This record gives sequence, structure tokens and C-alpha cells, in this order.
Amino acid sequence: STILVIHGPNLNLLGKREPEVYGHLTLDNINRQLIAQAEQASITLDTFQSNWEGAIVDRIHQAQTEGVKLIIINPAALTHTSVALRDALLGVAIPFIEVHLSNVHAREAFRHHSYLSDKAIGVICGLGAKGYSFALDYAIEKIQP
Amino acid sequence: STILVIHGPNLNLLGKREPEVYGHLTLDNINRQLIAQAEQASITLDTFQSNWEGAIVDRIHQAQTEGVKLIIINPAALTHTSVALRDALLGVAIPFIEVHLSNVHAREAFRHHSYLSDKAIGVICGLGAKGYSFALDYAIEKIQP
Amino acid sequence: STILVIHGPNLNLLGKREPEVYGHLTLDNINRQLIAQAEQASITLDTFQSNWEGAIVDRIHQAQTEGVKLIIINPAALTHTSVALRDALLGVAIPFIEVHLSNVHAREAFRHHSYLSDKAIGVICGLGAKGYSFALDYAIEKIQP
Amino acid sequence: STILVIHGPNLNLLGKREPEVYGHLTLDNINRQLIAQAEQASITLDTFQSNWEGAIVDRIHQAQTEGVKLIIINPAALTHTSVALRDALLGVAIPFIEVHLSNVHAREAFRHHSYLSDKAIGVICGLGAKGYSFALDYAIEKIQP
Amino acid sequence: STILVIHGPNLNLLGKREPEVYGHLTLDNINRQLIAQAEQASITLDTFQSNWEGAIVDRIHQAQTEGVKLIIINPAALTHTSVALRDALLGVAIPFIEVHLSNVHAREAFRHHSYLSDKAIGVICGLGAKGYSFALDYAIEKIQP
Amino acid sequence: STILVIHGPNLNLLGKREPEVYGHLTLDNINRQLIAQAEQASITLDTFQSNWEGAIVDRIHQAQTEGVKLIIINPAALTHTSVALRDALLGVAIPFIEVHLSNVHAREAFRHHSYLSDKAIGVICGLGAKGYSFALDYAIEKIQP
Amino acid sequence: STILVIHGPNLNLLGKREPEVYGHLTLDNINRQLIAQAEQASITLDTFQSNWEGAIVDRIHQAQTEGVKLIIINPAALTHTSVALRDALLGVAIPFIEVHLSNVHAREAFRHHSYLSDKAIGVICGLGAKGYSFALDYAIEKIQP
Amino acid sequence: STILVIHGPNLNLLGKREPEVYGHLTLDNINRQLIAQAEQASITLDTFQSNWEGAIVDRIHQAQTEGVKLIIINPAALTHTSVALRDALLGVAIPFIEVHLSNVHAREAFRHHSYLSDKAIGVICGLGAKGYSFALDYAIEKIQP
Amino acid sequence: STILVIHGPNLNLLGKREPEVYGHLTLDNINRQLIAQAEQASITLDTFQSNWEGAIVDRIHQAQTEGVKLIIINPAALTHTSVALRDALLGVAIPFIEVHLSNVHAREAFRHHSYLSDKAIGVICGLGAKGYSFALDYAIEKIQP
Amino acid sequence: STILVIHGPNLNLLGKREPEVYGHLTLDNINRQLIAQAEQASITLDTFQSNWEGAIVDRIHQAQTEGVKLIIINPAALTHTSVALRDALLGVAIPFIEVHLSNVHAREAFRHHSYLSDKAIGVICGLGAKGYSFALDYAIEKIQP
Amino acid sequence: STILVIHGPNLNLLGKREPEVYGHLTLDNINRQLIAQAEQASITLDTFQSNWEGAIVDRIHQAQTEGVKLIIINPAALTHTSVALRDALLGVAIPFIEVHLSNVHAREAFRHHSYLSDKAIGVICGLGAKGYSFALDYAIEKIQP
Amino acid sequence: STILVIHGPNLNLLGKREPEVYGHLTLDNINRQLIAQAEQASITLDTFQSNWEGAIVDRIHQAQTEGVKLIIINPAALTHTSVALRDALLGVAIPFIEVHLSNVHAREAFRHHSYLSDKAIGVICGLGAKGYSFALDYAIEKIQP
Repeated sequence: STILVIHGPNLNLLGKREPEVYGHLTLDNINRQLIAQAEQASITLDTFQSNWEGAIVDRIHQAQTEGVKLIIINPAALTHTSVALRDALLGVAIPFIEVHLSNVHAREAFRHHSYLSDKAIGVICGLGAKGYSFALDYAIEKIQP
Repeated sequence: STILVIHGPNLNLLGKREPEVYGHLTLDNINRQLIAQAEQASITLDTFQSNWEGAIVDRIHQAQTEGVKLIIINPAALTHTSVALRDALLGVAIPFIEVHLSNVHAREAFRHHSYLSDKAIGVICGLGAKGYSFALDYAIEKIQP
Repeated sequence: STILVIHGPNLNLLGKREPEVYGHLTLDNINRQLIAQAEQASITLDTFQSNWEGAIVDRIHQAQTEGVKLIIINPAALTHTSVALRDALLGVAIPFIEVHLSNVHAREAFRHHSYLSDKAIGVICGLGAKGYSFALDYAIEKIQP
Repeated sequence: STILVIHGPNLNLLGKREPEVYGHLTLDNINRQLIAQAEQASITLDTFQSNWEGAIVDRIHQAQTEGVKLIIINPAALTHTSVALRDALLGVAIPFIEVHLSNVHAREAFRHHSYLSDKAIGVICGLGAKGYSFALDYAIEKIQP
Repeated sequence: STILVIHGPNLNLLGKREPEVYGHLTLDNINRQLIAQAEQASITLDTFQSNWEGAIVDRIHQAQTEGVKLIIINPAALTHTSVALRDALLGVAIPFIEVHLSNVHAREAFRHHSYLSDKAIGVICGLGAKGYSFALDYAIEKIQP
Repeated sequence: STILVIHGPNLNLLGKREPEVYGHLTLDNINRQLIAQAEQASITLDTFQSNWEGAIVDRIHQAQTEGVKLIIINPAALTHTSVALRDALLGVAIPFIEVHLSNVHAREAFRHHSYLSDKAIGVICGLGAKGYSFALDYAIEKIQP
Repeated sequence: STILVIHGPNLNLLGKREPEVYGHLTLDNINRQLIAQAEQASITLDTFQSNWEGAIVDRIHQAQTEGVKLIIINPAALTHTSVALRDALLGVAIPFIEVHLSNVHAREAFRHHSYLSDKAIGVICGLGAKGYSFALDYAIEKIQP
Repeated sequence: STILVIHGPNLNLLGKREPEVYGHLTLDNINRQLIAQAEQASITLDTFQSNWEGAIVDRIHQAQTEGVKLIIINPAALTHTSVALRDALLGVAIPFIEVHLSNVHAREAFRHHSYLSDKAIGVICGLGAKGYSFALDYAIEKIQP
Repeated sequence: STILVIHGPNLNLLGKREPEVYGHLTLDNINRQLIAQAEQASITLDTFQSNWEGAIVDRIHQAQTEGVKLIIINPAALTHTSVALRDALLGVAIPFIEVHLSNVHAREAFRHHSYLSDKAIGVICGLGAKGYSFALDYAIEKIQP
Repeated sequence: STILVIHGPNLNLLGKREPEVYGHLTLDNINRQLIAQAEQASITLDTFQSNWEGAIVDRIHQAQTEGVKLIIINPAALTHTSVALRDALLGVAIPFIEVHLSNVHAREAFRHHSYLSDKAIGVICGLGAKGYSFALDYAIEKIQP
Repeated sequence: STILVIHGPNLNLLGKREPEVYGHLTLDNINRQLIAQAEQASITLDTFQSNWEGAIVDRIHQAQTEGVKLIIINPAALTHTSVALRDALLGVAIPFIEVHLSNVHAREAFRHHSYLSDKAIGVICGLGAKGYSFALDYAIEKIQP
Repeated sequence: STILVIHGPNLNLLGKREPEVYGHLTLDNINRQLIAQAEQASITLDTFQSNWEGAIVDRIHQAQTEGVKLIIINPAALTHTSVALRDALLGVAIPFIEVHLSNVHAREAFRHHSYLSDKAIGVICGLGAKGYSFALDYAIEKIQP
């Protein structure tokens, strides 16, 4: 794949609980939208989700060998805690865009800090699912303007 | 199960090393006591331990689909570091009680901070194995008239 | 007495205001429950409440001459401010368990700090009145195994 | 206008001479792109730039009386300093998205703090001029689903 | 003239617990020594101890009334907490020397801060009961050079 | 429609020392002015002063049972140190206005923090005795518009 | 003798938005009330409002040359940010009283800090429009005792 | 002009108030001295003062188009607050020297921090008017080989 | 005797990227050198690398059951984040030496803190692969003096 | 059993400047008084002053070889800065008393911190030259009870 | 001497390593330039450099006895660490100007703090050798206007 | 010499007191081993110890003139305090390795901070005398690969 989308812990829960909390949108719905958006541009896109830090790090290492050109990553809770993730990305030297569904700055103070943002190309937060689509549009443009 | 008891990393070591250090009580002994206490009240109780953050997060997710009503969790070292665990509990919206065998406030300053305590119903620390039993007693009363 | 239960400032207000707000449970109800629980184990139990730091200190000093074996203390607001109270407990060297009705970690940041917790056997918070009962159960087992 | 795009201090330097900017892009080029994007959705869009905090505040107040439904704001340096701006936006209660051309997290530590981000719908940084277009896309969908 | 010696909370315990721990010296022994030392210089000396902050404040107010020229105070735990005590001393404008039996700098970090030390003539700590005698020697010389 | 005015520690010293220092105005003068101002509006007003935290807490608890509608409080040194006071006011749920004679912000840094101000209707400081009159004027309007 | 009342940024919005949000009182209403209050005491009073820091600073400099004796200032958001404003007031050496409509201490932590309060005669916050009337009452008594 | 001298807010007050306070020297006297010093070296020098941040930012932008080679700036209070000013200077990439009349380190702690000093060639403070002459001397020497 | 060498997350990447960046030395090369050095002293050297925290915790627990005498550990990114690792080492009570290839003090501030260093026998950083050899030399001498 | 008195940097200046600023007492006067006090108790006492840290460290090392039993040290400015001094005292394991002429707590905040006080037997400050005499009186009692 | 120039540790290295690095200017050259400048004004000027803190302190003490009227000091690294130096300058009460060749604010955070700057007449940094000449100009004018 | 070994304050005390406390190893023993190790590799090695900061700085300057290629330095206490040392090493641009006998991370929190570690090639602590040998091994390989 040329673009890899990574989702961090707890994102698998999207749309599961009381679909009038945060409605009906699922992680799969998001993935399908992105895969279709990428197919439109003849770009190959892979997706990955895990609750396990190590599985995400392993997947990043694999991305390097597969010739992934850009990573779109929503590290979820791991953005505030995982230097291992930072060092995986940097160690494979694949540029990345950081995405969060919710506005990270509007929540508790510990969510204001990120071990990834300072090394990302850019960061999108608080725009829901469309944030991932925006990241993908940017990525496509960078590769095939 | 109605009640799920979760033990974090390193709690599998209980009673393994020099049973004159901290004596002979094992994690299994704790679990047996709790299972018997729950059986006495005709409540179904399950237990889980892991050294792997992701395994705990996955287990919490599964708790939601199983209809667990309350979680009793000793996150051990993960209390001070895991936002992923916080967000797992909050994401499934299962109420929980936090338990530690030892008095966390009597140890190093980094153990005074918890990513769970502020969202727990309550917190018990420093009362050894009985802490879990107390949490269970509370839980039983909350769930049953 | 063998066991002494101390309640700090403002706890006399329990159940007084709009008993629907936090319901109907009074300080006296709590004391009666504890006195009965103690009688059931043939342990003598005394109780004390004051809004005056000095009265609490004096009472602790008296506990020493009376041969009190363990103190269960809900210092309420004094937990965050009274080094005098810490030094009274340490000076008479009577082991103690700290109890709070409400979850101190779920409130303002200044409530996260305690001049007692680090010297307590353990701490219970957020489990309402049952917290004192749990502390008593522990205490009984410790004194008369 | 339905949508108002605000550019803060020093943004007038883009392209005219490039302060330290890269791409040869100018503020007028950005505006033309957004106006055309907005026309394409039959949404009316105005733009505004100033180096003067008071002018921006006045403009926000004027937005209220004009029935503006959403503000896309690149406050530039004022994001780190201007509580007056925060209070203008909150006082008129117009929702806003915050946009920065550059990655504000990749620079000095003082740029990590914002008096706006916590109250924004969301924040986009580091994606250049496309950041504004993404905001506008989000805004269009929100206003005209 | 008149010197007043004030002892804070818990100092009444001196020599009561296991005279092995820190031995046999009592608060009354200290007071006797000081009263004799003062009598030897034909200076009138009064003493006061309380566990109650308000009593100590009242006593300081009374001091002014009695024309006390200098206060020797061991505030004990109140040194780290009582602004009321600071303001009492300042409000009557009686100069004072602060004394502690134990070395306050050699204990927990919270004991390093004092609401009195910056307004004392001087501070003596860690020299046991002699600290009070030294303070009295100084005071005598200051009042009757 | 009773109003209660509470004065904290050390306020009894007003006008006692060197009536040139802070002038001749006494606490009793302030109380007389307030009682007369309240009588002019046919509002019943009581006053209370103590050096003792517990006396103040008790007096607040009594205010509830007496049907006091608003408290005007100058906690003096206790504003920076008493959570017990905060919790007494909040526990009786009587609205209050915080007053200080002097400008608390112009003094030492530790005086800049208050355990009351965030819960007060408002705060007045630095305007001398008039501050209490202003608080009373506001209170009267609020209770009997 | 001349009193100048200065209103800072965003205060022009008063009473504009949903008059049940914060009701119907306007900045003009406030000024009318203060002008009438001043006429009643035969004091000349001027008023000023701006969203522009430099306009306010200029106005302060003009106040010096006009012989203004006292300034009543509600700096609004500038209280937390503007050292320029501090230095303008200090540079002209006109005493001032700081007023806020809302209780600044009851909001975000950054609103607890002021570049003005420590140099003000006093401060009033959280008493709404009356706060300005109180400041004027004080000012009148100070200028014409 | 080859050199531009910028004076920040409140510097227009120099020598206005009680000329035996901080003397008779005026902003004009400073400017006249600098213009004469520059004329003596056949260097063209312009000067600018404003109380309005945006005007200063605009003036810096204009300096770029006028071919200014070096800026001598006394940002006065804006040194501690204005990131806009920092980003103007950096954006036009004109080197600058920072000057203050008074010793910024000898005052309040907040004046120890600057958004400019770290990017300045150098900083002169506390040497009165001669500071600007020294900055100009330096600048002349630099604008040569 | 067995010595166990643990390599943390991302160390599997050594000598993959740009072998002129940090050259050609691989994790396997390091291990082979260590194994040969251990064989020379008739000590068994076991090695382990993982990207997964839990795997490393499990491996430490396994070390205890197999009678490992000393651990040499490069936790890599987990140094700064993993209390679980600290508690694993301490729980098994195997002595350990901490090693880093790069100079952790020369990088970002968050790399300055270690959850292991305070409990390690010692620490080596910045000496590349030779660090591990040095740790092993020390370890051999400690096991076989 | 010798006592050694150590005076730090700048103490040689005592009584040199404007003998009315701090009067006439010189370092040599202090030393003569202490030497006489010691002779009176048949204790051998040596003294030492230097402006050079290393000289003081060397002198402490020499004290060990000379069999000194107790050090009375006024480190002056070195109390706040010199870990080398701390480590010299600890390394030779000679107990010490810290003395300062002035009240170190009444000055700048940086003077509140000491690298000695926590390891001293005790500390005396603010009692002038008598402080050294008091330390000597204590020392005599400790060595010859 | 009338004016004394003091150079701190490591300044002897100027011009001694890689003259195209920091070029060819030596500490001697700086001194020769100053001595000549002083001769032009018939002012007697002495200079001093040392790597040893004590030597500098001694030299400052000597300056007092010589009747030195002003000190120009570049403390180099000692500015951030030496309270001994601060106290020497203050103890002899000779006014001083602080000079640094390089811009101390543009370097590591620890270099932003000075134990001298707050007591200096003023401070010059970042203007190379000319800084000292400026300081000397100022000093000459102050001493012989 | 090609390599220079520097030992800081108090290291001369090694093996002097209670050779059971830390045994018998002396500084001279360490130097002899290093000299022998260096001779074995045909490298010239010099050593130096002092308790005086200035002596160490002077010695470092001298190392430059002697062509020293690498410094092995145990700064002991000066690591936490001496910017002068840092600047000496940087100013001569001789690479260096930092060594401590004891584990600096296992002691007080202030020992965690170093003014050298960040500019060292690497750091070794806690491995006793062997730490110096290791540094020498590394240095030999760097200089004569």
C-alpha cells in the first residue's frame, strides 16, 4: 500500500454505545469511506486498528518494508503516553498526519500534550470522521497533485 | 458475568517470592475468595489478569457485550500511566471501583497520580486482599436490593 | 474503647439539607451502624465529631491514655490542611485508616492532596457510609484475628 | 455572509515577500480559492485580515449583526495571547474553526498554548493553505448538510 | 519586663510515649528551666501551650495588652499552615523568635515552608530544648542590654 | 430576611494599635454602621467575629437553622487556608459575598489564593470598611428588590 | 475634579444577545446611571469604551492632561494580558479601582491572574453593574471626603 | 532609511510627569540625539512611536519595503506580551537590537520574560537614553564591511 | 549462570536505515558480540527483543523462574513511560544494569527521566554498542568475582 | 576533641563598612569571643575563613585527619549553591551546626534553599554573633555532657 | 583605580581556538581597547580575569579599599551560579554594570537566570566586545559628567 | 598526553575513612589501573584531582595546549552546579565522557540534574571504579580504532 491509516485503542468502540450518544458511525464506516476515496485516485490504501501498542509499532515497522509513503494516524489515548510510537514513526521515517475525532484541547489538561504532534506534518482534531478524509485528500495531493 | 474483577501487570507474582516477604497469599487465593463471596450472593463473577495493556483493554470491551454491570479493577502499575485503560472504561461506560493492595500514597510521588481514580465510584488502597472483598460487598449491594 | 471513630468538620450536616440531595443518612445513623457492628464482634467502639481542629487533636491525645488500638478517621476538609492532625496521630502512634464518603479524586485538584494518607494503613473513599464499615471490618480482623 | 474567514497578524506577508513561508503562496490566492469553493456550494463567504487585535474584535462583533453562521479563523500569533479574541467569539456565540498554515506544535513551547483551541469546534494546523479549504468543507456540510 | 513562651499543638506529648523513643524531657521540664533562667535575670516570663489555633491567637492578642516585649514561639505543625498566627503576631507587632526542637529541614518537604520565619527576628531548629534557652538568652540581652 | 456578617481572625484588632497606623476605625464601628444601614432598609442583620475556625464553622451551621439568606464574610487569614470554611458555606448552601479591607492582590503571593472566592457571588477587596457596606447594599437588593 | 470610567473590550456587547442570557442591561444604561450618580454629588464624570488596547492607552494619557483624579476601569479581557495598560496607569500615576461584572475567580484559572489588581486601590468583581456604582461611591468619598 | 528606531507604548510619557521624578529627558530629546548621531555617520535614520500594537506591526512591515537594514526597538511593555511583534520582526527578517531605559531584571518577575530577546542580536537595559546611542553605534559599525 | 539481555521497542530497526546515518551495526551483531564475550567466561547469555511491553514483562517473570542472575536492559522508549517494567524488575528482584546506545541527556527533556535508573545498579548511555559490553563485563565480575 | 568554626565567603567584610549600617563587630571579634568561650570549658577551638570554596573543602578534609569532633559552619552564600561543601562534610562524617548572622528566610526566595540544612544537626539564623555562641554551647554539651 | 573591569571564567579563551570561528579578538585586545578608552578620559582603569571564584571575590573586596567607584563585570558562567559574587558586590556596595559578549537569552534556558542582573545598574548582552566599551562610556559619564 | 582523567572534589577521600564503609580502594589505585590500561594500548594518559573549581578549569585550558584528544571526567558534586566547567570543556572543544562511581539517579533529586551530561559523548554511573576503565576503553577505540 501507498497510504496506511492507523487507528489506536478504543476506536473499535465507535458507534457501539447508545447510537444517540455519538450516533451510528463505526470504525468500519470510516474505513470504507477512505478506501473508496483512495480508489477514486488509484491509490492503494490499507487500514489497521489495535488496542495493543506493540501491534501498532510492529505494523509501522512493516509499513517501511512495504514502501508506504504516508501514514494517517489516530493514536487515540496513546498520543499522550507512547514514546514508543513516536520512535517507531521516526525510526521508519515515514511522514504522518495526526488525526483525532474529538477536540483534544477541549478536554482534560493531560490530553493537551502529544508525543506525536511536534513531528507530524500536521494535526487535525475535532472535525469528526471528516478529519481522516481531509488527511487523505492532503496525502493524495502531496503524492499526486 | 455480572461482576468482573481485573488484575493488572505483575499481580501474578503474588506469593511467589520468599513467602516470608509478603507471605503466601496468591492471586488465585484472592480470586477463589471472591468467587465464593459472589456465589454466596448468587452473583456471577469473572476474573482476569494480564501483563499486557491491550489484553486488558480487549477484556473490558468484551465485558460490555457480556452485560457486565460493574468492574473491580486493580490496574497495578497501569494506574499511573494508562490513558488507554481510562478510555476503555469510559467508552464502555461500566462503573468501576479501583483497588490496590498496598497504600499508593505511602510510596514514591509518581504513584500518587491515577488516570482512573477521578472516574471510579471509589478507591480502596492499602488494606491488602480484603480491599477486593470490600469492593465486592459494595458492588453486590449496588446491583441487588 | 478499643476502636475510635473520628469525624471531622461539617460531617454533622449529613442528611440535614434537602434529604433528597444526598438522602436521609445522618451522622448518627452511621455511628449506630458502626457501634452495632462492633458489638457483634465484642469490641468496644467510641465515636467523636467536631468542627474544631483542637478538639479533634485533644481527643486523639486522650485515645492514647485510654489504650485505643486503632483509629478510623474521616478528617473531611482537614485532610487537605491539617499537619497538626498528622502530628497528633503520629505522636500517639495509634494506627489509623482514612475514610471519606465521597470520591476525593473526583473533585477539585486541591482535594487530591492529603496530610494523612501517606501515614494511614490505608484509605477508602467514595463508597459512602459503607466505607466506615469496611474500615471497621479490617480493624476487627487486625486486632482480633 | 454566511461564512467569515479571518486572518490574523502577519498573514499579509505571505507571498508578498514570504516572511519565512514556503510555496510562493499569497493571502489573496488563499482568499480567491475559498471564495470560489464557497461559490461552488452557493454559500456566501467574506474574508478579513488585520494586524490589529481591536479591528479583529470589531469585525467579529459585526459578524453577529450580519448573521454569520460560522467563522474560520487563523489568529496567527494572537492564538497564544488574546483573551480579548476568545471573549469576542464566545460573546457573539458564533462557532469557529481554528486554522494554522504551519504546525504550531513543531515550534517553540509557548506556541503549544492557545486561548482559542479549547472553544473551537476543531483545529487544523500544518497542512498549509489546504487547511482553510478543509475547514470550509466542514463548515458547508454543517450549515447545509 | 515580660517574655511570653508559646508552644503549639502536640508539644504537650513531649516525654509521654515510651520515654526511650526520645527520652524523658517533658514540656513542663522545659518551662521550669526557662522560668528559672528568666528569674535569674529578673525578667518575668510566662508560658502557654495549646492544641487549638484560636487559643494561641487569643493569647497573642492578650500579650499586647500585658505589654509583652518579645515572644518565643514554637508553633509546631502550625508553622507550615497558619496564616492566622502570622497575622496575629504582625497585628500586635511583638517581635518573636521561632524555635523548633527538631531540624525541620531534615524531614518532609512540606516542613521546609513556614508562614512565620520570614517575619521572625531569627529561627532556631534541631537543637532540642536548648533552642528555647538560646532564644531566651538572646531576648534578655535585647530587652536589657 | 436575615443577613449575617462574619469577621475572621485578627479583625478584633482593628483600630487598637497606633490609631495613626490604620486609623481609628474599630470592628465595632464597622458593625454599628452595618446594623444602622440594615435597619434603614428594615432588614435584620447579625454580626460575628472569632479567632477560632471552629466557632466560625459552628456559627455558619447555626445560620442555616436561623433562616439566614445571605452571608457577608471577611475570612481574613482563613481565606487562604480553610477548606473547612468553604465546606461549611457550601454545606449550608447560603450565598455569600467575600470582603477584605485591604487589597489582597497587592500583598504576598500566598494571599492571592482563596478557598472561597470561586464560590462567592462576588468579591470586594481594598476599599476599607465601605467594602462591607457595598456588600450589604447588594445583598439588600438581592433579597428585597 | 473629574472621574473617568473605562470599559474594555467586548463590554459594548452588553444586553445585545438574547436579553434572557444576561438580560437587558446595556453599557449605555450603566453609563447613564454613573453619570446621574456623579451629577448628584456635583462631580464631573467621563466614560470611554474600546476594543482596541492602544485607544485605551491613549485615553489614559489624555486623562493625565485633563486633570482626572481617579479612574474606574473594567479592563475586561485585558486585565489578564496587558502590561501596556498597567504601565499607562502607573506612568500617569492616576489611582484606579478595578471592576468586573462577573466573578473572575469562578471561571477558568487563567482569569485568576491580573496585571492590574496589585496596583489598584481595590477590586470589585461579580456584583454586576452595581460594582461600578460602588467604585464611584468610594471615589466620590476619596476626592471630596 | 537604513536604520529604524521603534519606541513602544507609554514611551511618549517620558519627562512629562514631575520632571524631578525620572528627569526632564523626553522622547523627542532621545530622537534628536539619535538623528544627530546618525547624520554624523551619514546614515539615514527614521523613528516611530505608538501605543498601538498593530501600528508597530504595520511599521515593521513597511520597514521591509523601505529597505531598512536594522531595527533598534524598545518594545516597552509589549516585550513581555506580544508574540505578534516577535513574528513581525522574524517575518520581515530584519535584525534588531532590543533596548530598555530601565533595568527590566530589577523589577517584577513577569518583566524577566521577553518574546523578543532570544531573537535579538543583543539587548541593552538599564542605561537610560544612552542605551539607544549604543545600539546605534553598534548598528553603524555592522552596516559597513 | 545466565545473564539476560533485554532490548526494548524499536531496537530491531538498528542498522536498517541509511547505513551512513548510524552505520551498519545491527541488533544481531550486538547480540553475537555479547554472546562471544559471555562464552569466554563460561556464562550463558540469553537475549530478547520486543516492541510489546507485556512480552517484556512476561520475559522478566520467566527469568525469575529460570534462575537468571542479572539483567542487562535497554528499555528504549519504555524507560520514560513504563512503571510496569519497573515493577516487574523489582517484583522478581533480579539486579539489573540499564543501557542506552544514545546519550539520553542530549535529547528532548522528556528523555531525561527514567522509571528504572534509580533502581538499577548503574546506568550507561551514549557509548553505542560498547555500552552493552561494559555492562556485561561488570555483570560477569559481579557473578564470578 | 577540637571544635572547628568555619566562616564562608564575604564574612571577612564584617564591621568594615559604615560601622552604623551593621555596627562595629568584626569577624575577629567573633572569633575571640568563641575562643574565650571554648577556653572557659577547656575545649580546643580552631577557626577558619575563606572566599574560596576549595579552601573550605580542603580545610574540612584536614579537620578529619586532625580529629575534629564537631564543625560550626557559617557557609554564607555557599549554603545555597555548594553541593561540594555538602559532600565534604558528609564524606568526613563530622557533625555540624549551620549558623547565619542574618535571617536567611527574610530575604530573597533563593536564600530559602540550602544544600546543608537537611544534614546539619541544627540551624540557627538571624540572631547575629550570638548564634555562633549558641552553637558552641550546644557543641560543648554534646562533646562533654 | 576609579573603574575596575572584571572578566570571569573561560574568557581567557577568546580568540585562541580557530580564529575564523569567533575570529581573532583576544581578551587582551579587549582590555587594551578599554585602557586606551579610559586614558582618553583621564580615568584610571584596572582589569582582572580569573577562572577562580574566590580570586574574583577577593579582587572585589580589594576594590573597596582602593576606592573603586564602578565595576564593569562579565561574570561569564558565574552569573548563573554564584551567589558569593552577588554578595561580594553588594557587601562592598560598588555599583556595577553586567556585560556578556553573547546573547544570554538566545542560549539554553538555564542561562536566562542571573544572580547579578537584578542588582546591576544595567545589563548589556550580545553586542560582542563593544558591550564593554559601552559600559565604560556610561561609567565615565556617571563618574565625571 | 593524549587522554586526561579528571577527578572532582572529595574524590581524594576514597578509601580513607572506615575502609569497611566503601572498602579500601583509593583514588591512587584508580589512577594506577588507568595508567596501566593506557600503557597497554600505547596511549599517554594523565590524571588530575582537585577540590577547587578554578584549578579544574585551568587544567582543562591546559589540556587544549597539550593536544589532549579526550577527557574522562568525574566532576563529582560539580556536575550539579558548575556551568564554568561546562563552558571550559566546550570552550576548548575536547570531547569528554562523564563518570560517577555511584548511581547518581538513586540519591537525592537534585543529583539527577547535570550541567555536563547533555554535552558529554556519554555517561557512566554506578559501576564503581570500572566505570573509568570502560570510559578509557571507549576512548582508546575512538582515538586509535
